Amino acid sequence: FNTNDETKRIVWTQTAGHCELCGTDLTFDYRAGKPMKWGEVAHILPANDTANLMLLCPGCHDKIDRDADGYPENDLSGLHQAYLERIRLAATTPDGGRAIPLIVQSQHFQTINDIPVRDLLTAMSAEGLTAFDQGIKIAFAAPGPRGRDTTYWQNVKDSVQYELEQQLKRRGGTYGDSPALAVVGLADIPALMMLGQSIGDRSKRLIFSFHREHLLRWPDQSAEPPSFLFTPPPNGDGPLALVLSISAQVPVRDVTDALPGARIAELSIPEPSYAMVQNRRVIHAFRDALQIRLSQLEALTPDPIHVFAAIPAALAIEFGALLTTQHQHTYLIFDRDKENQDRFTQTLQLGPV
Amino acid sequence: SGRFNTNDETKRIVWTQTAGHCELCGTDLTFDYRAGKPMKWGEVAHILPASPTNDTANLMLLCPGCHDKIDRDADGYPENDLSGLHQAYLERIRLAATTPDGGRAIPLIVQSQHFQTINDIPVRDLLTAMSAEGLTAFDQGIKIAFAAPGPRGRDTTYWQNVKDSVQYELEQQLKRRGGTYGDSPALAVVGLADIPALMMLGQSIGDRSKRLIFSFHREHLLRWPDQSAEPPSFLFTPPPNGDGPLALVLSISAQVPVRDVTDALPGARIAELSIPEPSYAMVQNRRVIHAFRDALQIRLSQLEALTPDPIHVFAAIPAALAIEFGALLTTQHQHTYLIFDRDKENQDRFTQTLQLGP
Ligand SMILES: [Zn+2]
Ligand SMILES: [Zn+2]
Repeated sequence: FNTNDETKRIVWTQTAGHCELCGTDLTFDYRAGKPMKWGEVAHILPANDTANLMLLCPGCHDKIDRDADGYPENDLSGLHQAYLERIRLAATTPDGGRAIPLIVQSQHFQTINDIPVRDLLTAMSAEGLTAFDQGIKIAFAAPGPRGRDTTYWQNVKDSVQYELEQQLKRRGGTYGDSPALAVVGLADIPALMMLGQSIGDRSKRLIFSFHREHLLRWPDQSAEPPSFLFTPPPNGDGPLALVLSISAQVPVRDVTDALPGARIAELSIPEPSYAMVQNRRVIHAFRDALQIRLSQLEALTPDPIHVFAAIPAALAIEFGALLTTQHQHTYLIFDRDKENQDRFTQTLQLGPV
Repeated sequence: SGRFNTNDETKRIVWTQTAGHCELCGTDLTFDYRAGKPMKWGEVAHILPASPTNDTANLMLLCPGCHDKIDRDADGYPENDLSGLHQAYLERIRLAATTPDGGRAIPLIVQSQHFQTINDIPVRDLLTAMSAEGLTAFDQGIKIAFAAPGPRGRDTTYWQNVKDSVQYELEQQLKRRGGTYGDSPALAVVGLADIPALMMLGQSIGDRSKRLIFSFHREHLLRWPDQSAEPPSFLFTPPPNGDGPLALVLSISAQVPVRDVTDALPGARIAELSIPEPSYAMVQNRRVIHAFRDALQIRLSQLEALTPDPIHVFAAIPAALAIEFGALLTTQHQHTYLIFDRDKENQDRFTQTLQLGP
C-alpha cells in the first residue's frame, strides 16, 4: 500500500487532510508546529487514479481488515466517494461570500441600542462578505406574566425557525445547499443560546460580535485566541455546575447561593474581558475547547448540568449551537435576574425534558 | 515581486486545508493531475492586510486569474480584508469533513410506468448494493414511477410536474428528520426510463446534490460489474466551423448514425464525444460516471463559447450517464440545450423532445 510521494500529496489534498471515517483533522500537530505522517493511505476497493485512495487516521486504519499488500477486505467505495462528493460541493460553492443577515434583539436592547440591518451589512462588507437580500430582523418577544416558561421558549424558537424556512422557500436554499447566516445577537444569555439552538450546530453560521456599540470591525484579526483554562469539579453529592468566566470572573459565592452545594467546574481565560472576541477564530477555539469539556462532564453523572455563564453574546449563540448535537444531556441555564437582586436564577432548560 | 512568497511545507498545508480549489471562484486547481503538475498554477495570498503567519490558517489559495483581480501592496498582502470569505470557505470544508454518519443516503428508485415488469427494481436489492459499498440507508427509501402522459403527451407541464414531484419527495425526507439547516443526506439514485426522462431526473436532483448514482444491469442487478476496471478515455471531436445549427453527439452505448442527426437537424455542425469502443456495458463502476462528468463538463464550456445559439444533443448513453448528464446541465444556466430522442411511431427518427434552460 506504500505509494509514491506525489500520490500522498494528492490524497491529502482531495480529502482536505481529515480522516474520512471520523473527521479528525490530521494537521493538528502542524497547528502547533510539527510535520505530516499522522495519517495512513488505504485503497478503497479489495483485490493509480488517486480517486481510489482514502486518507485515514491510524486509529481507524487499525480497525480495518487488510490483505498482504494492504488492500481492505470490505469495499468502502460508497463512503469515500460520498466524502469526496461532500468536499466537492463545499469547495465549488457559488457565491461563497453571500450570507443572509440575521439580527436578533430583545425588546430592552433594541430600545437602548437598535442594530439596523445596514450596520450588519457594513461589518460584512468589511470582511469581504455580501448579502443575499434585505435579510432577517427579529425582536424577541417581551415575556408576559407567565415569565419565560417552556411555552415562551418554544414560541421564540418557532419564530426564528419560521424566518429561516422562508429563505429556503426562495428555491436556492430548499435543496442543494442551505445558505450561510451572518448572525449577530444582542440579548441576555438564555435568549441567545436559544437562537443558537434554532440555527443548529451543523449550519454554515458566521457569527459577529458587536460588543463595542458602534465598532463594526473585528478588533484584531491577527490576534491569537486565548487559552481556555479548565478547572475540573470537586467530588461530592452536590449538583454539578458549570461556570464560564470569560467576560468576567464569576463569584463562587453567587453560584452556591443560587445552587446550594454546587460542585463547580469552571472554564475561563487568563484575562476575562467583555471584548475578548478579538476575531471570529476565537469563537471556533471556544467551541473546540468547550465541546471537549462538555463530553467529560456528561460522563460524570446523568444528572443535569447547571450553567452559570459570563460570556459575550457571540459565544452565547455558539454555546447554544453546540448543545443541539448534545441532545442526550440536560442543561439548566441560570442568568442574572434583575428582579431578584441580580442573583442567578434558572430561566431555561435545554436538551431532554 | 507582487506574489506573497512562502516556504514549501507551508504551501502543502494551504493546498490541503482548502482541498486545492480557488477560494474565490471554486475552480479545482488539481486539474493538471490529468497530465502532470507542479504546484505552480495556484497562488497563495494572505487575508488580513499587514501590520508591522505561523498561523497559516489565514492564508488563502487562489488561481492566478483571481489573484490578479485583487489590489495588493508590494509585499503581496491585500489592501482590503477578506477574512469573511476565507473563514466561510474553511468552515464549509470542515462541515463536510466532520459530517457524522457520512454514509447515510436516501434510496431513490425512479422507473417509467411504460413497461418491462421484467426489469422491476425492488428497494431491497438497492439496499443490498448500498451496504456492499459501505453505505447505509437514511430512511425507508423512495420509489417513484414517472406519471403516464395524458393526451397532451409529454409536454413541458408534464416535465415540470415530474421535476416538482421528485423534488417534493426529497424535501419531505429532510423535513421528517429536520435539520434543513445542516447536513443534507446523499442520494443513492438509480433510474430505468428513456434518456429524456432520466436526464430530467438528473435536472431534478441538480448539480448541487450529493449524488451517488447506481446502475441497473439485468444479470448483476444493481451491484457494479467491476470495481477495479479503469475508466475509459473520452475522445472529443470538435465541431466544424460555421453558423449552421450546432449539434452534440454522444456515442457511448453505440455509434450514432451521422445521417440520422442531419435528418432531424438540417445542416448540423456535429461535435461528437465518444469512447474508443462504444459498448452497452461500459458502466463498470461509478468512477466511469465521474470520468464522464469531468470530461464532458469541459467540452460543454468550450462549445458554449462557439455560439450564442442552442446546442442540439443526440445521445446514445447508458441510463446512469443520462442522469449525470442531466445534473451537469444545471450549472450551465447561461445556455439553452435542446434534447433529441428516437420517436418510435416516427420510424425511430430523432425528434426534439425536451428543452433545457431558457
Ligand atoms: Zn479516523
Ligand atoms: Zn479563482
